[PDB]
Amino acid sequence: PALPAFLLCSTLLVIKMYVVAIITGQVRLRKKAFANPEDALRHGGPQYCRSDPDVERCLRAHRNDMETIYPFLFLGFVYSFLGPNPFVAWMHFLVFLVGRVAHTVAYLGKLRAPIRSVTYTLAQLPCASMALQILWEAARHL
Amino acid sequence: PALPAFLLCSTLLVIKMYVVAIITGQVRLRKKAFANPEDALRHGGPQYCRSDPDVERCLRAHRNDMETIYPFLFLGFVYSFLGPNPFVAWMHFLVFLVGRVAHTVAYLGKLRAPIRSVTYTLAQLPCASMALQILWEAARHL
Amino acid sequence: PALPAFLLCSTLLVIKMYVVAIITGQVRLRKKAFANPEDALRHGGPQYCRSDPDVERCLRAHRNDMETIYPFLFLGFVYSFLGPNPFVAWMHFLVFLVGRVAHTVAYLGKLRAPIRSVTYTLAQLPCASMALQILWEAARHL
Ligand SMILES: N[C@H](CCC(=O)N[C@@H](CS)C(=O)NCC(=O)O)C(=O)O
Ligand SMILES: N[C@H](CCC(=O)N[C@@H](CS)C(=O)NCC(=O)O)C(=O)O
Ligand SMILES: N[C@H](CCC(=O)N[C@@H](CS)C(=O)NCC(=O)O)C(=O)O
Repeated sequence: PALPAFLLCSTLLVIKMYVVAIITGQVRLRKKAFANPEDALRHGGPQYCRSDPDVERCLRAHRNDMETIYPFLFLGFVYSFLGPNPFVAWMHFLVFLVGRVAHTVAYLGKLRAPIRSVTYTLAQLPCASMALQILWEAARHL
Repeated sequence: PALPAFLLCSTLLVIKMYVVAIITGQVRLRKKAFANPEDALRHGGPQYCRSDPDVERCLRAHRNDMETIYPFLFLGFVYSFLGPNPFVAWMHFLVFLVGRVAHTVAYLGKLRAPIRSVTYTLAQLPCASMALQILWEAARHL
Repeated sequence: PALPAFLLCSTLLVIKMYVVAIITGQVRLRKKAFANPEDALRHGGPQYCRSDPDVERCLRAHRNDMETIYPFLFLGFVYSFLGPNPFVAWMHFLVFLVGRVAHTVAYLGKLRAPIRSVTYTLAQLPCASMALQILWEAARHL
């Protein structure tokens, strides 16, 4: 029940992080409005087009997949090499990946940060679910 | 001895990566100082009442909660499920962290960087202590 | 021979995420021309010798250090305590680093971004072969 609940943590959170890494940036280096009105780069905000929705997206899209990942990686992981439980694990991949993606996607389109409202808490709250499930178990093991 | 040691290392960094983020989320967004001069949402350097502290404050925390984390989790864990030692495990969590938290609320409150200069050194060395205390176990094994 | 592959995983990436995090702060807080023309800080971009390469390089190395870590270690951790193979986990550990070092450094140097387009695919493709090597092997442990 253990090792498998972890398999998909690779597949799914790769997509989540590093395929959203490979899409974003790859889509960016082709669309390059950079070499902007003659520049060395840095400073994001000459035309709206170039950087306005992108500099957020590149940051946000990176932000989202950055923020969730570690809490869902390590908290799980150092609990995961200890003999933990099935169902329990599986629902975190459903609360995290779904908690994040409805978090990530809502915050990319509509520009407004308040939209990051509803899912941002769905990401915060399996960290109340994960962290403790470690604590009582590991303490149970010893 | 091993698994109680890496035990409380989840909880230090659920309060530290994710309690801090949750608050710096929760209080930032309740008094939401956005919907700014009728703006499609980005930016963050007009009103001192709005951003200056917050934009510092919030990215201050994240920037600190991320950086020392990486080489604490990664570095520790390649070396955990391997065969560790106690007073050494148990310093790294307290050395790193109190190497971080008085680095993190320091740079927080008073804006001026000088502040972070000491305690950040008090944390950096731990990545070497871990580095060498990791590598020797890694050398005993071979 | 598992750990054999893994023992310099921990260390070499100290040179990457925290010996680079180190000099870059050690060096910055030191060289620092902060106190910037009368300044309670935040905002790093008046005079070039002070702000432009610094704030960039600081963050140029950083953001690059950040993004190689996760797929590499986290994908490499799950599938690690599991029964892997040296060559394999030697290919993945080597190519990534020598692919990301040319990536980080490139961008780091000539302020421009287009110089990064090259080795980040030579970083992202290991992401793609590591991410499968998890699932495949991780299907053979069940
Ligand atoms: N949205 C892309 C993410 C692609 C990505 O994961 N790139 C990593 C290595 S492949 C990186 O260090 N890129 C930083 C850069 O844009 O130069 C980005 O611009 O960062
Ligand atoms: N204050 C939060 C830090 C806490 C945190 O990790 N929040 C996550 C979990 S919802 C987030 O996706 N924040 C959305 C955002 O600000 O872009 C932040 O600005 O991001
Ligand atoms: N160039 C330095 C790199 C040194 C570093 O890794 N600093 C981290 C870890 S102690 C930090 O907490 N930075 C806060 C700051 O930059 O003031 C930086 O600007 O951060």
